[PDB]
Amino acid sequence: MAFWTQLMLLLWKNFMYRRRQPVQLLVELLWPLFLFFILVAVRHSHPPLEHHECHFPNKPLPSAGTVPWLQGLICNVNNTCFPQLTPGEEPGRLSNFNDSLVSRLLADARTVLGGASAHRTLAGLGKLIATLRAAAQEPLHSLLEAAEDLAQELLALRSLVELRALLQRPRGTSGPLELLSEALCSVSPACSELIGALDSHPLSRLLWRRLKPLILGKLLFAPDTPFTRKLMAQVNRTFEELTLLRDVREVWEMLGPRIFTFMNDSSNVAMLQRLLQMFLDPGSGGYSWQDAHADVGHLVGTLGRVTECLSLDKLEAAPSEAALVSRALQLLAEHRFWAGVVFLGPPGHVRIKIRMDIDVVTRTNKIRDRFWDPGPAADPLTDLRYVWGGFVYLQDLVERAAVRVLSGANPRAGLYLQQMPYPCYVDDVFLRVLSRSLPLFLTLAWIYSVTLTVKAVVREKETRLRDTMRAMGLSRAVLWLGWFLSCLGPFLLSAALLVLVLKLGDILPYSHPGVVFLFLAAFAVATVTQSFLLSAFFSRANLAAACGGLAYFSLYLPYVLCVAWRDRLPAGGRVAASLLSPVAFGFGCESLALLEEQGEGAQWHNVGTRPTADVFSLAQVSGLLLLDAALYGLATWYLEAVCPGQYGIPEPWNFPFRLRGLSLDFYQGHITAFLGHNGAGKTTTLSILSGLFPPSGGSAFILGHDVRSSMAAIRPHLGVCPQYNVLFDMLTVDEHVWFYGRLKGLSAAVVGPEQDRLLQDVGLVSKQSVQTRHLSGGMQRKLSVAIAFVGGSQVVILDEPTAGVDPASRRGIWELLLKYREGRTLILSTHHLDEAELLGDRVAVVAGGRLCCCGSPLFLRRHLGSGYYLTLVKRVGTPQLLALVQHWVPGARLVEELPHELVLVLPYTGAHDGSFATLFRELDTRLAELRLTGYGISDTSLEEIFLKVVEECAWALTRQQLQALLLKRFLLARRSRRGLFAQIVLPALFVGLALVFSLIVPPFGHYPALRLSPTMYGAQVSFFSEDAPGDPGRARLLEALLQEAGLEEPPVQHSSHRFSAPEVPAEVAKVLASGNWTPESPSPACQCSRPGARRLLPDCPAAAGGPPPPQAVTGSGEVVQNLTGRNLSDFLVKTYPRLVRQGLKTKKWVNEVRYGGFSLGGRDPGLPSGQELGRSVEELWALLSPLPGGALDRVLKNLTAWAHSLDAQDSLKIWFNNKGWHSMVAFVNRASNAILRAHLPPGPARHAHSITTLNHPLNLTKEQLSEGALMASSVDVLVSICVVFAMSFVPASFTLVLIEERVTRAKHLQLMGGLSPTLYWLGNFLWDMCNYLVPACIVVLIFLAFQQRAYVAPANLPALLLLLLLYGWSITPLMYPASFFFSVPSTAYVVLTCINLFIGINGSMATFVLELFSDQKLQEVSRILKQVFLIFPHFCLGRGLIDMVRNQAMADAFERLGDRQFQSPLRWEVVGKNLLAMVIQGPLFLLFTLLLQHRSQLLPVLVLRNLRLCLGIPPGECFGLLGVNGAGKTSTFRMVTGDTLASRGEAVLAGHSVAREPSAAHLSMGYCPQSDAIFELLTGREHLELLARLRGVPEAQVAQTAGSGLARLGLSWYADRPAGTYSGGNKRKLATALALVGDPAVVFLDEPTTGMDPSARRFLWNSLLAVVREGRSVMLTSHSMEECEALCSRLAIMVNGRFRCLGSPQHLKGRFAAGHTLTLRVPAARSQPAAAFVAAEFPGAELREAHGGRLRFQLPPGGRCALARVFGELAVHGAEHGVEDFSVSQTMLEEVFLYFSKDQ
Ligand SMILES: CCCCCCCC/C=C\CCCCCCCC(=O)OC[C@H](COP(=O)(O)OC[C@H](N)C(=O)O)OC(=O)CCCCCCC/C=C\CCCCCCCC
Ligand SMILES: CCCCCCCC/C=C\CCCCCCCC(=O)OC[C@H](COP(=O)(O)OC[C@H](N)C(=O)O)OC(=O)CCCCCCC/C=C\CCCCCCCC
Repeated sequence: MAFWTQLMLLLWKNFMYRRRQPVQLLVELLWPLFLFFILVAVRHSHPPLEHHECHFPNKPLPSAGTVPWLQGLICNVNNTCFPQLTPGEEPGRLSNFNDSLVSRLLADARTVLGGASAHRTLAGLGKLIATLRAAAQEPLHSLLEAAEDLAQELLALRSLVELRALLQRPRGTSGPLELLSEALCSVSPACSELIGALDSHPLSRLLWRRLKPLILGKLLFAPDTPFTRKLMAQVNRTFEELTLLRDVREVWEMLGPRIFTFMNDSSNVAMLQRLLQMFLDPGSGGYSWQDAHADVGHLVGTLGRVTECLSLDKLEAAPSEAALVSRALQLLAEHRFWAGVVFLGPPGHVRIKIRMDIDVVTRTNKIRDRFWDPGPAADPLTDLRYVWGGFVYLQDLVERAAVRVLSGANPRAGLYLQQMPYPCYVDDVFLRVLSRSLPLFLTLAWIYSVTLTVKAVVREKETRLRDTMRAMGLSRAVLWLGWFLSCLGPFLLSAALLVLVLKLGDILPYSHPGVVFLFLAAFAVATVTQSFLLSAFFSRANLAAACGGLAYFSLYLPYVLCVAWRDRLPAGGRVAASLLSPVAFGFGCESLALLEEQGEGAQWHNVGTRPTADVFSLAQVSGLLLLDAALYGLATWYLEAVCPGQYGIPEPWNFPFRLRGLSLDFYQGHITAFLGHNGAGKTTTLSILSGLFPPSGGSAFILGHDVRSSMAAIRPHLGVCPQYNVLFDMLTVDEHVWFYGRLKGLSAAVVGPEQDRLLQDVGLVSKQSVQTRHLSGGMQRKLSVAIAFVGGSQVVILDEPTAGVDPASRRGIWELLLKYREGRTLILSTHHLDEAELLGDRVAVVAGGRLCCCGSPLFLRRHLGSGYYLTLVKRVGTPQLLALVQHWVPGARLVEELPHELVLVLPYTGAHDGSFATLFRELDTRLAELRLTGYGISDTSLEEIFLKVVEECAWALTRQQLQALLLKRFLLARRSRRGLFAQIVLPALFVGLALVFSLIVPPFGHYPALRLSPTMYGAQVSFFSEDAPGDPGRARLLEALLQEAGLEEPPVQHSSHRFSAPEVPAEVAKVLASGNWTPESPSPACQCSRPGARRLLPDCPAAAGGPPPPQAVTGSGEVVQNLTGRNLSDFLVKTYPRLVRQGLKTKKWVNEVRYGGFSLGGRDPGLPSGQELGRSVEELWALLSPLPGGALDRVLKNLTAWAHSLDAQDSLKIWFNNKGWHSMVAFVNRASNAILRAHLPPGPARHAHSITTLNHPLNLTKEQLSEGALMASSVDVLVSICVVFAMSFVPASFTLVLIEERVTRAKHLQLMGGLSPTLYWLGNFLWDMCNYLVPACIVVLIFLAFQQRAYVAPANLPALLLLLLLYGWSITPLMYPASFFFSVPSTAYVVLTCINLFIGINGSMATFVLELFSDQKLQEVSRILKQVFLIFPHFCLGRGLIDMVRNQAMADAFERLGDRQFQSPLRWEVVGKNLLAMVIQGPLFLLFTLLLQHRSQLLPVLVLRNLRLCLGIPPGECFGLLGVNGAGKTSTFRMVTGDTLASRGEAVLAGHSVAREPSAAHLSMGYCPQSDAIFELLTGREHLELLARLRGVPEAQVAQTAGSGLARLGLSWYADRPAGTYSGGNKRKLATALALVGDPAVVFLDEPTTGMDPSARRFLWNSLLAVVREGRSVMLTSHSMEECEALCSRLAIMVNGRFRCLGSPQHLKGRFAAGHTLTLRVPAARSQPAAAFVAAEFPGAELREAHGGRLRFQLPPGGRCALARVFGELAVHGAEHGVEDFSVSQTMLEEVFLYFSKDQ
């Protein structure tokens, strides 16, 4: 098994990283349970409320009468909404009050006092024409008969008992308004008395509270012409007839004493002998006197003082409308205003306009509501404002008067309003918005797992360790499938444990959790392969965490701005904005929440069917999410093939079409080195041999071991060791050998002893359970070279296997390699030549892309070496030494004449003659008198051969230095067109977007708009239903109503044909005509909300309400349905939820289709005889007419009028729909206009004249403008927050330049080597304001670019310009110290943006101290007075309130000057501008704090004495340093040199103390760090020149010294900006050498020693001696061997702070050494007898190396084991013992240094 064990290993790895971090795993599983245990608690504190079916009673308008109007004003003040239909919704019946006391009184009075007994009463009274008396047996007889017959008829015994009972009561707590409210309807000195009386009952004051404007307030009418007075006399005729209740008290008081004075004299004389002569009724006549006049006077004593509280006058003229507004606002604060009629226009058209208050008329900027509420919108206070405010009670007083004036012919048709019935429903505000708050709460709940998958995928690539698996045989199918199946772990487990929360905490009940899980487990396979695609762009694992969450939440906001404008969203633009995955979950979630409002959720059998018409099902959403996963991790398997990163080869425009060599021969037993050049030759050959790309780039084409193109054969034979430590962090040491063992062939049982063998051979068997985070940095590299040898490899390619390693571990690595070579082949390729000399074999070098030479280093020394050299160890005279050297062989030379030593150049042919022992036996006899203590031998070093064979194939002088900083910062600005100008464009873009976003919201206070009342809703349905057609008059009004609706006049063709039913469906017919119904019968029922099946509106079958009624269509688009003789409160209930169904998709601006309609019909069917009472009063008008109209006969006129005008009244119910806000008055207006064009004589279609009304509320006041304005003044707060955020943004781009430039070169070379901090640390500020000034102005002009804030004038922006100029002068010092305190590289950018956002949100909540409430003791004023002073220490926030208050003052002055008189502008005044200038004009103090950080240098010659280090280092002499570091060695030199602090003891810093003498401490010490001291982005020598010319130049030494640095550095021939590997530390050290032209001081420096090729290091280690040769100090740090051999002296090594050694390297090689090295080449069939010969001549001479004929021998000094004999006998006796060619040297002191490595 190959794939299915690579997958098990690659999936066990991800499980082991996911197990060792159990706060990653626990937090990412309890975080989506702190987001969905908030929704469970917001659900259980807003439960659904379910309401029954409301049927409402009717509200008659004053056209109906004055007793029905007052009954429907006082009684049904509440809109009770009965569940059974009221008696005023059924056809014919009109008034639902025929059991109250008033209506029974009028009924009995009309049926008795107009009855048939009054007929014979008037017949008896007609006999009195005789001359008897002017006020006889037979007229007395007839009158007695008739009156006695009528006596029992007035014993009506059913209402008058109740009236006498109600009037004669004790007082009680019955208020003077609650007294009438038992009689009307059953289930100002005179006003102020009852006003005090009414307070005892809250219902009484709640009825008076809005009855008060109608009976106190006044009414005003504007243009005051003859026409207007002629009209408003008719409106005053309504309040005139209410003062006929009062003059009957006048008639009663002039009649009452006349009756009462007929007592005790007339009762005996004047009536007793006239009445009592003749049973029951003569006994009733005398039993009547006591309670007759007293009770009717007690009745009229109350009735008549109600007229005394009504004003006599309510009308009052005006000159014009502009005086009406002023007089109105005068009267309104007097508490006496009803309304103001304003007539209008310049013929017959009338243009009435009612201007009311604004707490009293409904507001007029909308015709509907934004968010559909499923109520009936019938609440008596908050949305019937036309009814209790009194708009519609005044409308059809005025309309009826205009109808009566424009036409003549007093119409009579009373109007009754009637709201429509409404079905059973539920109100559930949580689930109406769940399509908007479920996507948000799961985009945030899975944003922590998306950042963990992007972090893991990118760190498997940043650490160069996806490369070391794909170069180990692994696929790219496997690597990506192991990330898919393992990042779908927690995603698919936290989407199976929040389905329980949804179904079980009732967020989505009635659903079935299978269908919800399988829709949340296709969103989770489309967000895994999105966090892969987001990680195909990045290469850093810490930027990726902070951009994965941001680009996962930035893909959701296209759903937020797509649910808002959902109405105008075409369905193609919704199946193509579902190609972002957090949006296709939006449109599936809005369709899973439309199936909850229909009772049954997402079950298995509706998961293919769309709920409403233009929505998705759930199967189309899951299909879109899988398509949207497929083509979305299909980009990754393309995008990483054409942009792999920056290590790796691209492969553009894919289709799926699909040891040896020419040059070398590596052998089967050697340890071949490969040291050529890090150029075009070396890294390509190991790449081709390691097979990562096919070969075409020059070098060679012979396939190496088996076959280059059959790589899977030799992939289990060779192992590579890369540069990087191939090592997983959180896997322990044993599991690495296990993992790379099982991945590379070997079965699961043969891998067993392999762990034992490796962990024994590397030296790690104790710590075989430590994670490899917890390993020292040279123990990892010695493990990571041991897992190249696993599985028995043979052709092991190593690749620099010692870089950056502590030298003890570097010898451990060499021991490991030297034992692992006997049966293998090693091709290690290093730079440092000590390895290739020491552990070398046949050494091959390449140069220029081709092979240069190869062979053993002895062979290369034979045919390329110069020859032997002799050095002398100890001015006597040079030519005597020349003669002594040229005594034997005259071809020699003495190359360097030094006073300390000499070095010769001898020919190696000179020793080939056997002339060695002659030389040194004479020198053994001559060194006694040459004044020299000894000699030593040397060969040509291997680096000489290497370089030589490479040669074949290859007061004003301080202010001109601002410019030195300025051009480096200027070129930083100029060259960074790829990572910058996000510091300029971003704030202008954000301030433009913020000002554009301040356009959607209209301002407040602009209620009063003209609003033509007629029907304005557009296309609509509106019915009608004629009740009784018997009379010709109301057959005209019907036609006029239709011609109002838009119906044409009926032509002579199809004359009885305008209406026609649609097609009834047949199933409807066979379900209707089988339950035996007629249009007055109930229809089939509809199903309400069962216990456990709640739903908004009921589920109605198709035959609910009946067949469709005979409709017709107009031309304006108004369906008009004939609905005559059907049950009209059964049709309107059962067809409501199917008219409004397209508005149940979005629930915003819902066009309900049917808004109202009419219902005609004559008077109430019931009690007859409207003309009998008039006949009775007309007959009883005889004999009683004293005053013809003198306040007595007017009673008789109005009583005859009240009788005669009773039977001929029409009706109109007006059904309205209150969710349209203006339907009440639209249809009252159409009714009045249609009554007008019916009494026109020529034809009802009269096109001359027409009533219109408007609705224009009255001018607002100061607390009415300002309160609504400050409530609306919140989008400008968002504008201000965006302004302060975007303008605080770009200094966080400024400080990035200082983040990686803290201390690294400028602070510790440019400011310390010559001590100039004074310019630099304020010149950063100067350059920041210099390059802030233009991104200030370029943000200033975005105000002007969009006409949304700027508005050109001196009053706005004379100082906001200066405000936006001083922001960056202020903000610059207070946010530098993220750089030079708590150094973090490019990671606290999130922190800096967050803290500026925290400043902005403190400024945001600063001014919002008030929302609705306030307290008593000036606490808000004290809090805003404290925030006035709170701007003192916070320069980022004080402005953030001044911009707010300045915008408010701007708009305040604009309003108060464009509405009222002229006030002073305050553009510069103290409360906004001068105090802010005084606050902000001190950032130099913060600049001094920032520079005082540098004056403390931080956030707030060598004598060592037991710090047993007995070290004396004198200045002026070079000193060496080797050994180990990191144990307290470099730190010890740091606390010597001042980087670190020591706690106890004493410290010497050049004889100067720190806290005692600051001047001597600053001036006398300069110490370069070891932290790769460079600013990486430069352009080369010219930075170095200009930092040199920061000191002492008359603008002319720049050229001289730049020419010197160009001439003396030959490494400047390359590009004007070099690459970075070519430049760097070598030019930096040459720059320091150039900087010491003015430095005669100690230059003890860390010398970082960047590991470059030795070609430039020849010039470096020559010129560092050649420049500093004056006798001053030279300091360098050695870590490899050749730089120790280049320039060293007496060297110090710390061994736990103890010295066990001391000496210069000549002293070290004299005392501590081990003699000489014999290098020898013999054939292997002769080598061990040659070793026997060596042991014969040298019994006991030590041998170190013996392999392949390569023999090395260690020769101790003393006797024959020393020099002077050995090469002589090897020339004599060793010549015939198989030796062909060999050389000797003194011991190269790596192995002498092995004792120094064994010291520790
Ligand atoms: C950086 C950009 C960020 C992008 C984010 C913006 C997009 C989405 C953000 C938030 C989601 C919601 C968006 C903000 C509000 C959404 C709309 C809103 O809620 O307005 C006020 C609502 C009134 O609306 P309705 O629900 O009555 O709607 C009428 C009708 N059904 C319809 O379909 O329209 O009254 C109420 O809130 C009910 C109060 C009493 C019961 C409350 C109970 C229910 C209320 C809330 C439920 C939990 C939501 C909590 C939200 C807090 C986080 C903001
Ligand atoms: C109002 C509600 C706001 C909700 C915001 C949710 C954010 C996280 C919520 C709670 C965190 C819980 C508190 C933190 C827990 C403390 C522990 C902690 O710091 O974790 C850091 C983790 C560590 O994982 P690693 O990356 O090191 O490796 C994990 C790897 N995959 C593996 O398992 O092998 O990496 C990270 O996540 C670093 C990023 C930090 C996470 C935030 C990353 C978010 C970054 C940017 C997006 C923020 C919000 C989006 C911007 C506007 C939204 C308003």
